Amino acid sequence: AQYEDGKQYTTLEKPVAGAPQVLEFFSFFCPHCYQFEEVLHISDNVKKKLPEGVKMTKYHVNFMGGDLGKDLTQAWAVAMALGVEDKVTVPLFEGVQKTQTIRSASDIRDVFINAGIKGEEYDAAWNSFVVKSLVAQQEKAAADVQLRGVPAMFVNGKYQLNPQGMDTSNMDVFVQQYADTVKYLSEK
Repeated sequence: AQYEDGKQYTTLEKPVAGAPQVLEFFSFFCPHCYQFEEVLHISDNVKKKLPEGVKMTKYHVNFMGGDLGKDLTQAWAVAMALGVEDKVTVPLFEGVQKTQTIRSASDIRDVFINAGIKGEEYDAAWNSFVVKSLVAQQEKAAADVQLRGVPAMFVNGKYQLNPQGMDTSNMDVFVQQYADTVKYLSEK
């Protein structure tokens, strides 16, 4: 057909019950992820084509960047708990990959301070249990699909996007094909 298993997407041999409907994984250390977020705006363009009643979940992963990678997953939990993803996503990517001024938990914190999140509010979130379980949720989801590489996107715990099987000559076109695949898979 037009959409074929093993081409634009793959099927999980081991489907995950109760999974979020659209689940994206990333790392602020991941160069392709920087592209996906900063240059291609994949997350954004997917959302604009999702049917109504379908919400998008995006999680950070641990297996890149060692110690600071883990710090970044907790900080993403904090970003989620406070609902400030859209203010820290860009400075976190650029701080890790562009300017390389993020080398420690303190430098991660600065980004939030600069973004206007109050220090005492960041620190309370950071140390909170709600954030601890939010870290556990991110790790569980990654574990459940046996995630060993990012960026990655899964739909209804049953399908995994396969971007390798798409023309990259034009970026806009790749992006829409990606978004359209997510939409088709969402209706499946």
